[PDB]
Amino acid sequence: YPHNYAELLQKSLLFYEAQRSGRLPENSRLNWRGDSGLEDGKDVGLDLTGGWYDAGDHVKFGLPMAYSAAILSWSVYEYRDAYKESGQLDAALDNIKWATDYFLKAHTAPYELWGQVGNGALDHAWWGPAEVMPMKRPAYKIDAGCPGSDLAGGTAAALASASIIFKPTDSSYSEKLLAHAKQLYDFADRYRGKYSDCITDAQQYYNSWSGYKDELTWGAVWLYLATEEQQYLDKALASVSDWGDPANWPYRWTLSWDDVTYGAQLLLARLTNDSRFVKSVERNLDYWSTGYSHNGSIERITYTPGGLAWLEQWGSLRYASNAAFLAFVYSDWVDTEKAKRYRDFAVRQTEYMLGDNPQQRSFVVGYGKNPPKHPHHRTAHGSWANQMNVPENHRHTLYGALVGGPGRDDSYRDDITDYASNEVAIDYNAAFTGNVAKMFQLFGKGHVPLPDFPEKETPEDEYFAEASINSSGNSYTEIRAQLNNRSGWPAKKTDQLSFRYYVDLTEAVEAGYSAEDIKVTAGYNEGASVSELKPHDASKHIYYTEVSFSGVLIYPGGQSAHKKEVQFRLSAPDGTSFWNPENDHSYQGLSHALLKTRYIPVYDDGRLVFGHEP
Ligand SMILES: OC[C@H]1O[C@@H](O[C@H]2[C@H](O)[C@@H](O)[C@H](O[C@H]3[C@H](O)[C@@H](O)[C@H](O)O[C@@H]3CO)O[C@@H]2CO)[C@H](O)[C@@H](O)[C@@H]1O
Ligand SMILES: [Ca+2]
Ligand SMILES: [Ca+2]
Ligand SMILES: [Cl-]
Ligand code: NA
Repeated sequence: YPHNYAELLQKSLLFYEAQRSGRLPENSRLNWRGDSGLEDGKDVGLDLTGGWYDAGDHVKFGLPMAYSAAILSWSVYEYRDAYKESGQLDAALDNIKWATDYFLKAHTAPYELWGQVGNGALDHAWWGPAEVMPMKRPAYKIDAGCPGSDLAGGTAAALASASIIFKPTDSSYSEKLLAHAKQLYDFADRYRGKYSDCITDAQQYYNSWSGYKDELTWGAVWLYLATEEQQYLDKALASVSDWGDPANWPYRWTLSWDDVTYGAQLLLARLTNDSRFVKSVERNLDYWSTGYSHNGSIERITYTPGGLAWLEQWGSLRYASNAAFLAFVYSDWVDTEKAKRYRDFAVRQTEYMLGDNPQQRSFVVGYGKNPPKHPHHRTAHGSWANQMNVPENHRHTLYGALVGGPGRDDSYRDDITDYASNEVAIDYNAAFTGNVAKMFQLFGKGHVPLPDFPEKETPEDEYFAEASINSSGNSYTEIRAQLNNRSGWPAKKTDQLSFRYYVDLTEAVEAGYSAEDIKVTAGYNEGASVSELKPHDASKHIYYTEVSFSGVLIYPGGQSAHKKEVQFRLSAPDGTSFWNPENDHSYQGLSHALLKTRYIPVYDDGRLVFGHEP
């Protein structure tokens, strides 16, 4: 595949745009995304709309969201020129601002931080697009009486790092970001505890495995980078004495949404040259790359036979990407032999997930050779039926998403249900996006992004009636109809859907009868009103019945949710024999089997959205 790292960077940022919750801007690039989560915060009296969905679900998990914004801002801080020359800087700022705007909303009071919207069990029990979520979406906070030093520190780091990269183009927004970062850090430092002991739902999805000591250091050093005030460097260095004996600092994991030790110590190593941080950074990157020498033995992470540095079963590519990013940053800082080894490690790991692997395929949706087609992602899939296997192929392309990827033997399945292979998440793409920026800097000379991209997707049929003839006679026709909302471009809730069923009364008028003599009556009925005949074209004796499910919510969210049924009969007076359905517009092609028909037009709030009128 002929790699284009400007296009890749453009796509990775487009994944974050696909993750947006809230009210979307008019110039949104993704026509298959619409407004969603508009009631977020209403249970607690607050506007908590916006931010990112975490993954293929619709929970806004504060700890990985803060981490993702912080790492995204970190790469803009390190590689601004790469973002600039690839044409992606405006997009990178716009996409980070979506998350930091949400943190500002969530940070309502100096010592209060909304850290989740959405309940994991309620959210994940339902498989459908964001715009038509039917369930309650409770909001959860930390505060001084139930704190969260990890969540609060990690969010302070996101605001502090973002404040740096926003200062050149929007200094008043930068000042606001920095003022909230200082308050959140004081919150984190003064009111100590793991946020998942207070937003207990988070224990089941984003548990604070490592505790908060790492976020305390991470927040303080980002505040130092963002202010150059010595007090923050001292606080960072003081917080490191709670890491204990430097000889026992962990080195067998990597930078991750839960453990930012690896980011903090790398930033402190550059600021201090203190051998405690240098050695700990090098133990970690040695372990990930050529092996960590005890002089006795060499200790090294598992590698797949295809060359992927393999931490564990879930989000394997995310881990190798996270490590590659630390390796790139270290390798631009210092001039040691290890810088070259780590730089080569980082490139090879990045080349693996871009296609240089045994599956001979890209692991970035919508990029490269044979990319994953079935990422585990509700809105991109576009189910109308609350089923992961309906439809059998995704309705939309989740461009830029890095999937979980292969197992330890390089095995991989492009399957919507295979969470290990095909999970996607904002933390998966965060360091990865920076790695792409660096690939552009190193190898992307002359790479330009895609113009006018993405093209708007052409919708399939979204609103339509399937209909069949119950019975027909020389004085009546009786119809079975199911009015469908299978929308996806974007999915939309509709509680004012209607259809019209048209007839030609020419044979009636010739027999001495008129529209007055035809009675329209409902039989089995899931909530529609059926009108008497109304004229469509009086000169030609064309009439219709308007069948309206006014106030009935219909939406692409399950087998019953997406359709409503009504059976209705049009009857001439008993004993007459003129009635003739064969010249009736909406009778055309109907059979005794329920089938979509283009001749029963469908209206939403009075607006024609499907089908043909006479
Ligand atoms: O406690 C010290 C030990 O730490 C180990 O690293 C842990 C990280 O600190 C922790 O953040 C990570 O949490 C993972 C979690 O295990 C996983 O289930 C979830 O999906 O992602 C989290 C974030 O990546 O767990 C690791 C491993 O336990 C060191 O590896 C170890 O050497 C050290 O003793
Ligand atoms: Ca932590
Ligand atoms: Ca007729
Ligand atoms: Cl349903
Ligand atoms: Na497919």
